Amino acid sequence: IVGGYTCGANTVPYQVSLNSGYHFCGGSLINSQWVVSAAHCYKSGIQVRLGEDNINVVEGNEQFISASKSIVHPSYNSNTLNNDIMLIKLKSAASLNSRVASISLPTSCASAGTQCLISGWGNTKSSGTSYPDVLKCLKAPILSDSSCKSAYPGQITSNMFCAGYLEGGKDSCQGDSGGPVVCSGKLQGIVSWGSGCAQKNKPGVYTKVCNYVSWIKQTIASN
Ligand SMILES: [Ca+2]
Repeated sequence: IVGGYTCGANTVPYQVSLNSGYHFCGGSLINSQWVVSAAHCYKSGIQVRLGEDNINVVEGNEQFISASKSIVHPSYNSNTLNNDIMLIKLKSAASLNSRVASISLPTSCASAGTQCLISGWGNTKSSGTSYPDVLKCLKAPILSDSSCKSAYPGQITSNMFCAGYLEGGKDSCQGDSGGPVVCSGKLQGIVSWGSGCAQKNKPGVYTKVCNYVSWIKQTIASN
């Protein structure tokens, strides 16, 4: 997260870190057995780490659970990044408490202008690399579809939205992918792609989760 602030220990209790020997992508806990992340975060050998704040220090509230099944969206296109979403089933149910909680899926999509919270352990610099060990948060609005499309002409589908600041300075970045975008208590986006991080007129592009809720509900009930 570039230009964000330290969230504070377990203030984003639905945030998960996907780990394969090291943090590589975020994800969101949607109920005690299921996590959703970005499809481009797919790997076999994923351990889901819940209750994390410093990902390098065992602070006591963590739960580390292996994934037993990953399901990438049936229409994910790695060339366009259209339908960049996947579901991960945990080997055993997470214990839900104050530090570890699920986020609700949306009943409706959000509109341009809605303020959202984006969080992750990704790169904190627009030029250079500095990885934080504690969770960073960013408050950012959903931008209009024409702002989005003008920044990335011919690259935005109806399953994407932009959020951020066209002036730059504040954005998600590498290491944040698959992480949550929550607006009014609902999971509305998944950190997916962008051009560089926090550059002027290059806002972050997010998977629009409200288009996938019946696929999510149906898939988890049958797996
Ligand atoms: Ca930790």
